Amino acid sequence: HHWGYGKHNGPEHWHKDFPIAKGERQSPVDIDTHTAKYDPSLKPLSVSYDQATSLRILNNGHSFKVNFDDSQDKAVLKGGPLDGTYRLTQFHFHWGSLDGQGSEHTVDKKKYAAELHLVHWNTKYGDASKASQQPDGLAVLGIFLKVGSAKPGLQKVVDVLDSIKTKGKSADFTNFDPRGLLPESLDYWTYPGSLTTPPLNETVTWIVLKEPISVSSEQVLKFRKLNFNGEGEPEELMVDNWRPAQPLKNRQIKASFK
Ligand SMILES: N=C(N)NC(=N)NCc1ccc(S(N)(=O)=O)cc1
Ligand SMILES: [Zn+2]
Repeated sequence: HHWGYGKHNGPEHWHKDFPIAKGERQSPVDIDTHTAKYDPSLKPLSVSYDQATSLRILNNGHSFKVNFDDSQDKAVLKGGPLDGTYRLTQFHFHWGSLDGQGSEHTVDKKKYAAELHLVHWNTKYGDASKASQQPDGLAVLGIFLKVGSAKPGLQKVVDVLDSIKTKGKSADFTNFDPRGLLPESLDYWTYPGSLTTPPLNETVTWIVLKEPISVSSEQVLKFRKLNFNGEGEPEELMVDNWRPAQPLKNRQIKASFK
């Protein structure tokens, strides 16, 4: 009875096996744009992805994920609210059954069709496992997806999805450039939070970009053809793999922009 997104194993059940689900620093959250405070002390974010080395793409039964070579400082996130250097290790997405839902974060209660998470770890802790347990160990760059014009830099991803339809399947996925997934503006909101799946560790500095990327209907429809189930199990489409907004509690969301 492993965690998932169904009626019997979804977000409202997670606290039983991961009690921090009811913690003080859980993610995602609703971003109230009129309560978020502009912080003139914040730096421009530095997203340095030119030397990224993608390795493989996997369906893990909860999303699909592209792993990167993080054995040296190839693709890093710096600046903004961060102190030190954060190495890109993986990206994945959350998405909906319909275009009107799918994001984890919301903006003035608005849901987007999907949300991209670029996951980074603080190099001062040496490896991602150790970093994941530290209060300033991880930084997730979150990017909203809306449906409209196609995103050309996403097409290589959606064309490989037919090869990883079911849980446990992986494929080679070298030479993918994550710069092709970024919007024009790096304006962002930031707040201290958590992983949005089990184990829900409260170890993430969230950086959520204000500007969504557009993807086509055809692109997001291909996400929805993935399966939660393994090969030779009854088919259950991988859709609505998002955690709802959690209580903000004693946190302030800061804006990088006026
Ligand atoms: N359940 C796991 N395999 N997850 C794990 N340890 N990966 C850690 C992990 C990384 C990022 C995110 S997210 N959605 O906040 O960006 C969730 C979980
Ligand atoms: Zn995520």
